[PDB]
Amino acid sequence: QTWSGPGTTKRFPETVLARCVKYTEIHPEMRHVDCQSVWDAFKGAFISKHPCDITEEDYQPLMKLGTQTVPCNKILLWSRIKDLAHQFTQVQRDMFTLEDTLLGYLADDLTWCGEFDTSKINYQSCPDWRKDCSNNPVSVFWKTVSRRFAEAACDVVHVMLDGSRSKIFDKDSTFGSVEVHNLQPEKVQTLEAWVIHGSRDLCQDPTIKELESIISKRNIQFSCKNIYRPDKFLQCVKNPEDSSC
Ligand SMILES: Nc1nc2c(=O)n3cnc2n1[C@@H]1O[C@H](COP(=O)(O)OP(=O)(O)OC[C@H]2O[C@@H]3[C@H](O)[C@@H]2O)[C@@H](O)[C@H]1O
Repeated sequence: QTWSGPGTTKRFPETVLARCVKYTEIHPEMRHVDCQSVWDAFKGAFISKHPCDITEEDYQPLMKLGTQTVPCNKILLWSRIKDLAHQFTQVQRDMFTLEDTLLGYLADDLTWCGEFDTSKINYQSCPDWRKDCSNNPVSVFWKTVSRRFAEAACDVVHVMLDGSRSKIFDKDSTFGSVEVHNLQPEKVQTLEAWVIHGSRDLCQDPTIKELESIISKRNIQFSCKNIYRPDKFLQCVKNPEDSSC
């Protein structure tokens, strides 16, 4: 193929449009959104543009339309453990991840790119962030929304981390390279990490100490908890202290 990454997801346009409709139906705060407009702004960011030359400015019309307030003190970040984060917030909406927002919901699990000097979508391949370029439509989208999500957070912010990874905290992740550096010291009191086990006290892991030290220097308190049994954890969230939770 031209590029090394997978092509635009089959039915991408129909899918984004349908997700926008469904989202705006469910969430009253976004009932004002015109979904065709959202789609046109989304398209505008990457159609007829070189897919290794995308900027955050390309996504500004979309950011504008998807403008949204979520409770700033109930934010859940995560790294390498998306599924658990999603299952947790779905129980009773204790917290909100980026996918609980319109823009995050539209884009989750999709890939897309265009081509320079033709107005079509590329269903054959899209740039891989490593081999091709990092300035590609998908990578640039997530960097942009994740920066914005972190900037809006306040009070106690939580992050779920995968304890089974080689680096439980990875400075190379979007959490580690973007979100950590965009939490606002004026607003964020504490970052609390939940390290999910797959054992030891993983909160004393070296990369966790690194995370602690980094956020301390931004003037933010750090807290850490082991979640030894994600299965029991979810059961306790669903059945709160009904049992021995
Ligand atoms: N679908 C999706 N939602 C995402 C999200 O909300 N965030 C980042 N990436 C996201 N993705 C895609 O999922 C893959 C894999 O992401 P990883 O497991 O390595 O974790 P990370 O890099 O630390 O990003 C998570 C972090 O940033 C925000 C979010 O708020 C969260 O706090 C990304 O490349 C992206 O294409």
